[PDB]
Formats: sequence, C-alpha cells, structure tokens
Amino acid sequence: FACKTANGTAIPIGGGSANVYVNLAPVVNVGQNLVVDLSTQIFCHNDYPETITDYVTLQRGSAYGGVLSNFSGTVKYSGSSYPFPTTSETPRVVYNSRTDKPWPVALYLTPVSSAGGVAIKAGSLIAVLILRQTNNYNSDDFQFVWNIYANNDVVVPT
Ligand SMILES: OC[C@H]1O[C@H](Oc2ccc(-c3c(F)c(F)c(F)c(F)c3F)cc2)[C@@H](O)[C@@H](O)[C@@H]1O
Repeated sequence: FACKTANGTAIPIGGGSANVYVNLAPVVNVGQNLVVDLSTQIFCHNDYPETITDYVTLQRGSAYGGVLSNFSGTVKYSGSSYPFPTTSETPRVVYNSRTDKPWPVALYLTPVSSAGGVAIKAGSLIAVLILRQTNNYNSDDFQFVWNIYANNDVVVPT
C-alpha cells in the first residue's frame, strides 16, 4: 500500500508525511460552502490485492489557520460526514486495486458570522489529515500524514 499526490509526491510503503497544495475557491459568500476536495489530490493503491485487503481510515483531521478560526464544518469520508476537527477515527474503507484510486476525503466548510474578510491566507497550512492503513494479512499499522496548504487567498465578502 502506498499513496501519491496529484503532482507526483509519494508516501511509500510503511507510511510517512507529505505536503499538499490545493487551489481554493477565491471567493466564498456567507451561506456558501468552501469545499476542499482531496479526492482529486490524494491517491492510493493496493500492492497485492489478490491476497491482501487493505483497510484505510481517516484516523484524525485537524484544522489550522483560517480554517480553524473562520469556518465551521465537517469532513465527508466515503459518503459519510463527521465533525471537523475530528473527534474519533472513522470506519475503514477497502482498497483492492493496483490502480491508484482517490482517497475520498472532502472538507465542507461554511463561514462563521464572525469570519474576517481575508478568511484564508495564500500559502497557509489549513489542515492535517492522517490516513491510517491496516490489512487482513499481518500487523501492519501505518499512518500517512497529509499536510494541506492553501494555494491562494480565500476572501469572504460582506
Ligand atoms: O498493499 C498490500 C501490502 O503492501 C505492503 O506489504 C506487502 C506484503 C506482501 C506483498 C506480496 C504478496 F502478498 C504476494 F502474495 C506476493 F506474491 C508478492 F510478491 C508480494 F510482494 C506485497 C506487499 C505493505 O504496504 C502492506 O502494509 C500492505 O498491506
């Protein structure tokens, strides 16, 4: 089991950490959602699916910078929504293909009334998402750390 980003940065077998720089909707009005869809940014595969089934959870998701202070929201993992920042590890998703497939994670964030104009600053850390991988084969328990950075400013107009 291993993963890569959209620009080709890999976290190999055994886990690790990587930085992910995502483009964000530059304008989010009150009432709208800011969607940070990592399923187009993070991909993973199973290295021997005929014998081994890989299990993959979102173990923890933390918010930082303007996402912490200016938004309220949730994380959607494989069709289910949970609080964000997370309070517990999600259920497992099955990976059973050698073809790199998306990690189905997305943040759904809406501005709080006290949000400031410049809600997210370009280049800032906005989230840390931990992918935890196990299997039905041995005792492997590996954490893939995804550090999410904003590519651009996000403004919430009045
Ligand atoms: O994604 C599958 C596994 O890939 C790595 O662990 C491997 C253990 C065994 C084999 C393997 C196998 F199971 C076979 F049946 C083979 F024929 C073979 F050549 C293999 F290399 C490949 C990867 C780790 O990330 C682990 O954590 C993961 O579960």
